Amino acid sequence: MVETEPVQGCRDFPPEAMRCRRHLFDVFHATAKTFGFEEYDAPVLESEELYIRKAGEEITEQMFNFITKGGHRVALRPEMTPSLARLLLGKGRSLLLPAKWYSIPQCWRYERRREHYQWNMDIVGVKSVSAEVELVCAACWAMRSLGLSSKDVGIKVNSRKVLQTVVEQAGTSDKFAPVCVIVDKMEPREEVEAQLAVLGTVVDAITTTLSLKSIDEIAQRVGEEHEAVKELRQFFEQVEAYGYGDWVLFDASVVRGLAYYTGIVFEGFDREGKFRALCGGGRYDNLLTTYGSPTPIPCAGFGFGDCVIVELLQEKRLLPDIPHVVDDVVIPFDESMRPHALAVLRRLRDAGRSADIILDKKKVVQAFNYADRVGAVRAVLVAPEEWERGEVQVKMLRGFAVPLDRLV
Amino acid sequence: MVETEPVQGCRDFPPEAMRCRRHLFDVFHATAKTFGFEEYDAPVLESEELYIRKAGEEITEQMFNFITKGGHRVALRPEMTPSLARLLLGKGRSLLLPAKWYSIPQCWRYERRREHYQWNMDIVGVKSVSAEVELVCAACWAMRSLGLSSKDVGIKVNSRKVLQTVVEQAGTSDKFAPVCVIVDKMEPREEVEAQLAVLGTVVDAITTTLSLKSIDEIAQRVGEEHEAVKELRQFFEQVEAYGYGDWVLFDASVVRGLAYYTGIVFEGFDREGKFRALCGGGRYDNLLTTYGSPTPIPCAGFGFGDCVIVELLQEKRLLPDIPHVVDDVVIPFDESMRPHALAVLRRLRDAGRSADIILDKKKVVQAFNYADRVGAVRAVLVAPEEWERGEVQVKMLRGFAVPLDRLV
Ligand SMILES: N[C@@H](Cc1c[nH]c[nH+]1)C(=O)O
Ligand SMILES: N[C@@H](Cc1c[nH]c[nH+]1)C(=O)O
Ligand SMILES: NCc1cccc(Br)c1
Ligand SMILES: NCc1cccc(Br)c1
Repeated sequence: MVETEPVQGCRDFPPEAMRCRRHLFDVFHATAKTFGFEEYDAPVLESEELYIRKAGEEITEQMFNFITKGGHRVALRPEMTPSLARLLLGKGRSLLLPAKWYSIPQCWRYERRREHYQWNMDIVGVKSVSAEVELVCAACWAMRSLGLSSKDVGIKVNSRKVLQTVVEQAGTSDKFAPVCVIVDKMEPREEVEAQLAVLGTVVDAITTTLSLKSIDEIAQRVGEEHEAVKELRQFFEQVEAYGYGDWVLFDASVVRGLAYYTGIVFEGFDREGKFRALCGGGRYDNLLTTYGSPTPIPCAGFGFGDCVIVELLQEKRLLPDIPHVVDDVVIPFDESMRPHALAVLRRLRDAGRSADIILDKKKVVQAFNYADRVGAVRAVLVAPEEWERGEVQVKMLRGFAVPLDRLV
Repeated sequence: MVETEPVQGCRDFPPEAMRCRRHLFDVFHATAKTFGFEEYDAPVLESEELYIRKAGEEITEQMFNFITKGGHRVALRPEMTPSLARLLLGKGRSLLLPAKWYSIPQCWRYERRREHYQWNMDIVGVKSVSAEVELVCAACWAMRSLGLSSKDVGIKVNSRKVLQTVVEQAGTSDKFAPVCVIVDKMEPREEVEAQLAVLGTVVDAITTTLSLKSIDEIAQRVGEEHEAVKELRQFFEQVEAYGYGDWVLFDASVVRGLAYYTGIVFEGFDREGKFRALCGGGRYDNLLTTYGSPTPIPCAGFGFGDCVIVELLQEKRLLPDIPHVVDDVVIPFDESMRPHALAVLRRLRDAGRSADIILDKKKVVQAFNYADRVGAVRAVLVAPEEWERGEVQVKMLRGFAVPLDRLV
């Protein structure tokens, strides 16, 4: 007998589980459309070269890679952002900016779960913090659409520019990304301190700034007109004006684990402190330059996974099982009525209704039970006596003779 | 500079191409919902064991497989049906039958294109040809929804039971699947004859039956009540009653390339003879038994690829480029108006409209051009003078002061 379990670390989505996923994805798509983003996609299989960043990232450490028979280094994508950039770089001057692009790719890792889906939202060609404002509002909107409130979740926001200063002022920029990657692990002090020491006083200044509790305190240490300060202030003013001020807050400890973030960074969290980050992202104004773009392309975006949000929605009782539904179930009284019932099935579907016909041979009561089990709104019985009168029998599930034309 | 081209044999879907794909997929989903099918999914990565069928199929010959670091034999799925069966077998007695399940998986091959998406539709637990009738009507419905008519396309239908008789009557059933696989290649007689000879008179009887031009001729060679004859007659009567008689026809040469088909088989084709099969499928009543099910589970279904249909739709001029659209573009008169414009953006989106706000700093005329480029129905200018009167300026793209409450 074949193994019924899926491959290690991978999920099956039979109809029940698929409905839950579709509930979530419908929100990702609806939110993207509400915010004017355009859908895109790219292959799950990409060249391994795309992810060679040399900053010790967890994402590139845990890569699901292999070699083709042709001897090429490939990987199932651990994230989408490099694929986006490849696509953007491929378009070059032909791409109208600004561009707002989204996708919901399955991404992969190897080490526990080995795959997840991850809603991606990115804004390309916008220098100002309005990009990050929109991105954060979009994540909040998705969560609000799922039934969560600002009492359940928030988005913590910071800028890597603050720390950038401090790293630079201690005397080599090529260690900044590695530094962010390390400092990302902060929530074991002994471990993180030691990691920085391996990378080559400045550790104390890093730790201090991370623990600064407000923007005013940041301004005291970098002036009220440091790059980060004006941008964060503008960011918060704009989110407030959009009406999502209760969802967002400053946290100097947020850097994210990815090498390529240059500016504002953010992550979503549950206000009970029970789950990992709901989503995360930021600005990455240099990535396209590192890929070989002749002109710097400003970019910002986030990823929003399909696992943590579901855990949280389950905890909050916001994922009721919503059963399957169909508008009509057409029941032939017996097999002699099947051709007639097919003609009725056609009419109903032509009118835009979802409809089944009883496919096997079964008695009316068992047909009706079937209708109830599949969540039919209406059972339509096609019987000899009614048919002669140009009618069927209709019965609402959530009896009466009805003429054919009046069914729709 | 990074390679901008996707990995060999794989497609990128920037927004333009993604719109075309979504046009198609929307039809696959809409048709599935109209026909009462339930969505499911499973991992693209499956155990290689799932596809070890030993019948010389092209599908298993051209498999995109590899070995994990853990030393397990895995593959990116070449088709979905084995994954379905694994899922069905895993559920066992807990699954309500009949079940109608669909998916739109990306499937893979290695040899030219290496991936495609393939709409899958399967009906489980229905012994009678009503299953095949519904499946074929669903494929026709999808094609009609895409703008094609019965003058553009048809579905050729046959039963492997006819040939089964002839193979059996020549004296070993374990060669039947291999025989179908070979005979599938018929449209080079020298090649096909020779292939059968390698497998071990009976070749002449096989070729003759394949060339029988009608069901009446089949009935002459197997009697008017052979299994296949009554089932094909019933099949055609039912499709006729549903109103799709002009879409379907008998063709004794259709066997399909897959080992597991036992009964009716079918494939879609363009009536100009320009393209490969649009779709294909049939009944496979024994697959679940070969996987170890203690009770035989009747099954039928088809796959419908995303490549040939697009070629045909392009030929027929049925794939116009449909540009991006958004309902509103909100334009701050200048940066002082950005907070106010964000409040307006919120209102519009709250009402279910799709809306952008100009994110960068730009003059009104360039903002308006942007609005036109992204396919805005309406431009909403948020200016100082109007705002004081509790209004914005609205202008339809496909000017006037409008009070805030009246925008939605
Ligand atoms: N790729 C990032 C999220 C992101 C998308 N765009 C920008 N950032 C991640 O996986 O966490
Ligand atoms: N798996 C078959 C189609 C199919 C789905 N269900 C039954 N048949 C193919 O790839 O051609
Ligand atoms: N934490 C990032 C990640 C990346 C790919 C797959 C999974 Br599951 C998780
Ligand atoms: N012809 C079957 C097939 C299977 C997987 C991928 C492609 Br492209 C084609």
